[PDB]
Amino acid sequence: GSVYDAWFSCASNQVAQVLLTLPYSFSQLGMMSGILFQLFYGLMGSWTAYLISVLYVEYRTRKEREKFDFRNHVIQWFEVLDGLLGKHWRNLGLIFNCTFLLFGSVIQLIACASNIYYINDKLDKRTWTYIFGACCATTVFIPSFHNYRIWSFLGLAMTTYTSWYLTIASLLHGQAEDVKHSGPTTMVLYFTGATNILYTFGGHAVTVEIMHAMWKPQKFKAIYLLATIYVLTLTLPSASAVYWAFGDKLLTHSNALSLLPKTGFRDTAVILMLIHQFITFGFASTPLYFVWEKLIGVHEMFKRAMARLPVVVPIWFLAIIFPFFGPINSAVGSLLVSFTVYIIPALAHMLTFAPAPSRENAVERPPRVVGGWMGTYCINIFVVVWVFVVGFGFGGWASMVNFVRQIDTFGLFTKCYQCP
Ligand SMILES: O=C(O)COc1ccc2ccccc2c1
Repeated sequence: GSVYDAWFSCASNQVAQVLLTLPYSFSQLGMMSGILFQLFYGLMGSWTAYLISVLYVEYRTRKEREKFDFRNHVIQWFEVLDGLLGKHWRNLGLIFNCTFLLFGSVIQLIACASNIYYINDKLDKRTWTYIFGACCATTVFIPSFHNYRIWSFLGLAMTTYTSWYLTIASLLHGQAEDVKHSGPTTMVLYFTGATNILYTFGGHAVTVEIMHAMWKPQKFKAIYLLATIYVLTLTLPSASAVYWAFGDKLLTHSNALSLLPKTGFRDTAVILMLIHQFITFGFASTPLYFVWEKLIGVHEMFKRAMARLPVVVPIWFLAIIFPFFGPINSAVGSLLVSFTVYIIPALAHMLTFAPAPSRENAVERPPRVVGGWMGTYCINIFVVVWVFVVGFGFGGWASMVNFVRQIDTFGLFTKCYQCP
């Protein structure tokens, strides 16, 4: 409803599990490179979210001027792109967005399986993956997740507690005499960490879904920027402290909770993170469930809910076969996020306002602080070029080499991804 709910949603849906793999990224990038990449990608993700908001507002105004009703349904990103640029862009956006959301849900299932292992190690991470895959498949019966605001302003508290626990525990533990702090050793690890940060920031393809619930979506531009600033405040200290403490040992420990000594605070952090990803999975899979039902023609509950199972099976199977907690994030970030969250929105923004009449009669001009249309187009071109050459090319090469390396050394359907 109000702007506060939107801010909470943006701050809680921005980081779910990357808060635990961020120190692993730092162990590959180094302190300076990691900090610079997080800040640069935070700014770039805020910019892309602003572009997505501009496109959503433009589409909504273009439809209201024609007295379109929408029959009270969320205007999904593919619908906006269809109505604003054509059917080919509809297909492109739909495919990329749905694939990224499916892989993100897989990522949350893997994160839950990995996290629970550190409260109860009596069962291998694969058994935990089975159990939590069943628990997540239970979410099919839930129609939607937009209606809930508790799940936002509680998940933000859980993320804040986890980040501050990481920071304080790392600072108190202190680095041992045998610690080592090696910066960039090989470009593969460096670009894997950079791609993990890229995955961390950007919006996670849920911008329009966090925006439809707002009374006045025009303020989302600033709301998401402030939420990103708060998320940076959360992530920078935790990652920096965890790296400063356990430098060069995080390379083989993707999860940051595998290193810290077990205690009541660590158990609380694990429980809160599990409860946070159990809601992030739902908030990321509801969009997939809606599109699945729309394609199969079932969308208009037990009979309808049972029709959502074919969406769970790909998610449940993918988590089991590839439990690679850390490198999966880099792989998805380079292959899917680079297009889903950065390149595709920028290209859509450039094409939508390319025609002169469309640019002149737009709902709102870009801010003069960013140089108006000229500066907006320059920034969009830079974002596209950067996220392509580094996010996709170098990032894709490094992330896929690392993923194949994990497959080589641990195999498929591995019991432990890492239990040193
Ligand atoms: O691991 C991370 O930082 C989080 O990733 C994601 C990815 C897609 C999402 C889609 C919807 C809601 C939350 C989402 C979180």
